[PDB]
Amino acid sequence: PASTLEGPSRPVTVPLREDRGHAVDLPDTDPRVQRRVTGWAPEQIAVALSAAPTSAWVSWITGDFQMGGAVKPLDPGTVGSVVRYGLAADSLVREATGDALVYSQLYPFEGLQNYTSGIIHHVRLQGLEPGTKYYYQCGDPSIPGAMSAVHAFRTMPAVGPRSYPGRIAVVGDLGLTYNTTSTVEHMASNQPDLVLLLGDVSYANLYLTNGTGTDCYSCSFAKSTPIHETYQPRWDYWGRYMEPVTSSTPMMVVEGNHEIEQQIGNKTFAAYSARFAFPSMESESFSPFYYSFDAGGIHFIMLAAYADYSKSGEQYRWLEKDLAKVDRSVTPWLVAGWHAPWYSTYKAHYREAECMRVAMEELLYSYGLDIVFTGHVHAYERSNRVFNYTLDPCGAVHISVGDGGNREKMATTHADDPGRCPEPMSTPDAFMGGFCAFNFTSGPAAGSFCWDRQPDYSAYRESSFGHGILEVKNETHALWKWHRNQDLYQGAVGDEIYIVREPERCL
Ligand SMILES: *[C@@H]1O[C@H](CO)[C@@H](O[C@@H]2O[C@H](CO)[C@@H](O)[C@H](O)[C@H]2NC(C)=O)[C@H](O)[C@H]1NC(C)=O
Ligand SMILES: *[C@@H]1O[C@H](CO)[C@@H](O)[C@H](O)[C@H]1NC(C)=O
Ligand SMILES: *[C@@H]1O[C@H](CO)[C@@H](O)[C@H](O)[C@H]1NC(C)=O
Ligand SMILES: *[C@@H]1O[C@H](CO)[C@@H](O)[C@H](O)[C@H]1NC(C)=O
Ligand SMILES: *[C@@H]1O[C@H](CO)[C@@H](O)[C@H](O)[C@H]1NC(C)=O
Ligand SMILES: *[C@@H]1O[C@H](CO)[C@@H](O)[C@H](O)[C@H]1NC(C)=O
Ligand SMILES: *[C@@H]1O[C@H](CO)[C@@H](O)[C@H](O)[C@H]1NC(C)=O
Ligand SMILES: [Fe+3]
Repeated sequence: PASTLEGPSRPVTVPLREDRGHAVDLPDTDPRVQRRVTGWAPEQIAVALSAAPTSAWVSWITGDFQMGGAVKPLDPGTVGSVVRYGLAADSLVREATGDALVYSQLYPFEGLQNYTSGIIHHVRLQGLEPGTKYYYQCGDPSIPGAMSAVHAFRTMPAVGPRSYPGRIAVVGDLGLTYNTTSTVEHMASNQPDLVLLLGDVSYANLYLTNGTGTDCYSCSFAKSTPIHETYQPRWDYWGRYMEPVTSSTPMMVVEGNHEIEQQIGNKTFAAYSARFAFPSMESESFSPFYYSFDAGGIHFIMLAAYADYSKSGEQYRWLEKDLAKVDRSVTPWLVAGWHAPWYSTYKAHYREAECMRVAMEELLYSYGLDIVFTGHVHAYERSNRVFNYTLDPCGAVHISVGDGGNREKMATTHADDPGRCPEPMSTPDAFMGGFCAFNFTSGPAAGSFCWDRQPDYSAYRESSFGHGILEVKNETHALWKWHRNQDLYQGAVGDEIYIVREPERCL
């Protein structure tokens, strides 16, 4: 395996396999997505980190959702939010209480169906030892049968330059197909201590409110529907399917474009904002869309490609303050995640997030950002160290893992493929607006919008589904491994790199 200490590697493109169709969504008859509890018993149980290893969130839903007809939102105050926890399964002597809420998905158009959720609960457990296994039960102890089985998770290790989570899984754009189950099975077999999910979770917005789905909403329904519809039960199916993972392994989610889910009154992000726990208060972002947290000696920043990222905005000011608080002798690694890649070389979404790069890249570079993880593009790509489109030994490694297995088409065409360079005005993200993607003025592609071969800042690209694992070893070395779904033999690795940071050179 190469090391970033060797400098940039000559670009590699893996030849395409013959297309075998789109991934197939799990049906609503799959036992893993059906309601397996009754009454107010907890379902969709999920653990999330707090800003520091000494606290964590436990979340769950009680009660079935309502889809269609005259939905009647539940009163969240009718079911309590209690977690009992402890260091042994038979001694759950600690107790925490939390908050409950519901959300709805409402469309004021004739023929469209409305949805309202079960009661969602979020409870923060305080006073946890780092690096330690906690057993817990959640629910409402005053309702017979309304407590979960005993589950367990391990807190992140203590913050320090020699203290790291063993394995961090990174995925994006999962959806809920049979290929998603392959990604999640591969990931779970690698026993990660933490899962990062870089947006585009359930793909509920590939469905009409009446349950009909498509591989491409724009292709199918963009002209024949009054709004970009969703089928919200796909979120519940996803949460139920994922429970064996999320109830035992902390999972940190950040939003992608498929979470927009616009509804009545121009309300957006309702499901995303309600369903997951985020360390928004603890990291002082006060937003579900971006936040930070420490996991051992790693300071993680989750940024919002779909909230104002301009230099004059709230997110940028929060980011400046967050970075200024980082002590690189305590957390040597600075790692970021967000939905939209800045250096993807696929035709799909080429240069789409350029305005976010122009806004934020220099700030992150000035603080020595080590690694960036993104999703969005349905393929795998790893960059050489790069800053402002220039190979740079102090630039971040950008890795894109939006290849989680959702039913939309794989990204296969490259912008540098003959005749495939998109027209510049077609590239910017419409939801966020702006145009920042000008033709290059230096380097091999000077005067053009694209290269005519794989750009030298792209180390490796492959159109396969999969997931990655980050193994930070010490304050200067981390091992990254990406695994393709179609390889199932023990120890298979699709791409790997030793990432070596040089603080005396770059900070
Ligand atoms: C930091 O971690 C790296 C990777 O585990 C260590 O590098 C290894 O050190 C051993 C002993 O010298 C070698 O056999 C391996 O070949 C090294 N791997 C690589 C990629 O270089 C490194 O020693 C550690 N640095 C510390 C603990 O200060
Ligand atoms: C769905 O909710 C909206 C907003 O309350 C309402 O206008 C609409 O009539 C509802 N549709 C149905 C079928 O109840
Ligand atoms: C998705 O899963 C199906 C069925 O297991 C498989 O045939 C197909 O090759 C997978 N798609 C990719 C891109 O791996
Ligand atoms: C849902 O509505 C669309 C048209 O809006 C229709 O083509 C589709 O067949 C419907 N699906 C069901 C299950 O009714
Ligand atoms: C509608 O919602 C989105 C997301 O908040 C926002 O960007 C947009 O400006 C809003 N449009 C109007 C007319 O308010
Ligand atoms: C990035 O490169 C362009 C073109 O060379 C330059 O004008 C711009 O100032 C650079 N941005 C930063 C933050 O250096
Ligand atoms: C930018 O490059 C494209 C080809 O990639 C070319 O068609 C276009 O005319 C160029 N625009 C400018 C202002 O140079
Ligand atoms: Fe996306």
